[PDB]
Amino acid sequence: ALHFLDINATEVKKYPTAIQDIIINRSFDGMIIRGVFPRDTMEQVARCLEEGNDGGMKSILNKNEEFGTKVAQIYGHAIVGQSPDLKDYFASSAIFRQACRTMFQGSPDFEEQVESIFHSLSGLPVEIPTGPEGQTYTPATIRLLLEGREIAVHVGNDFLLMPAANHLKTLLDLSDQLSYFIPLTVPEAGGELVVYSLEWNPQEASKYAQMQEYMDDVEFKIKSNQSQSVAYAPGPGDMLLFNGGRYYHRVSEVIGNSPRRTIGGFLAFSKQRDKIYYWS
Ligand SMILES: [C-]#[N+][C@@H]1[C@@H]2c3c([nH]c4ccccc34)C(C)(C)[C@H]2CC[C@@]1(C)CC
Ligand SMILES: O=C(O)CCC(=O)C(=O)O
Ligand SMILES: [Cl-]
Ligand SMILES: [Fe+2]
Repeated sequence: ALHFLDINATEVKKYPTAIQDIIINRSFDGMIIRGVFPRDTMEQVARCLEEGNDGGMKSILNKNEEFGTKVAQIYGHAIVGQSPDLKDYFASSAIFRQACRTMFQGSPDFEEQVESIFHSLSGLPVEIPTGPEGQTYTPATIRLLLEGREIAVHVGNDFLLMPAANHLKTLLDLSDQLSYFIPLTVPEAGGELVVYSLEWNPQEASKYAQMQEYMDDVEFKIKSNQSQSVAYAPGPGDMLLFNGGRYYHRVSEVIGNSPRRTIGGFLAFSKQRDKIYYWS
């Protein structure tokens, strides 16, 4: 039901309004972009993490043990669930950027390459957002899914309703936010991005007595009947760029000894629509 383009990284400049067309015009819902990073680069970065020679990335690993099976471990603080002051977020974000820059060894640089893609798909300048007093946001977090683990169903636009987003809302236009991620390592089986046709609907959610009741309905609505879905398994160095702000989605259980490792985040238009911000 959902329409995705499947293109190679070298063809991106032939789609100079792809981000506009996904968010504003809504003519299609996502993109696989093949070979944004070389496989050598992906394996180099995977080894750094595995070895511990990771530019200090393991010093900002959040295991999320208090939460259950339905959640990845995350290198760097994800903005989702943070307090609106973002002090811990800004500290870990500064560490992430430096550590990630070192691991990629400018071959190519993660930030430069990801920004190159987003520029090519929009014709606009691209920036990592900056805090109230100049503090850097993080462009991405690295998500680690071990065997048996998954990422529970969720929708991206709920972020706008969180305290964490109070600063970003001053900078962002309130159109849909996209999700992006590149696998560093893929598992033997499972760990697929499942995108459903069930859409974000805060109007419906407020009619319930609380969000607890609304997500319980959404969960039973999605498993498994009244919603079409599509699954994706990008390879190492492929970007999956899609409207996760609008569409409910999840990552299926990882099967096998090899963990799923992705580097990713989100993007959206600036208030003025003359710029793209990306972050995690
Ligand atoms: C995993 N993960 C992220 C989100 C996340 C969730 N629950 C968490 C609990 C504690 C820390 C993070 C999360 C949900 C299921 C909303 C996850 C959505 C996607 C993330 C990888 C990043 C925003
Ligand atoms: O696999 C990942 O890194 C995140 C998947 C996801 O929920 C998203 O891209 O929004
Ligand atoms: Cl999302
Ligand atoms: Fe998501």
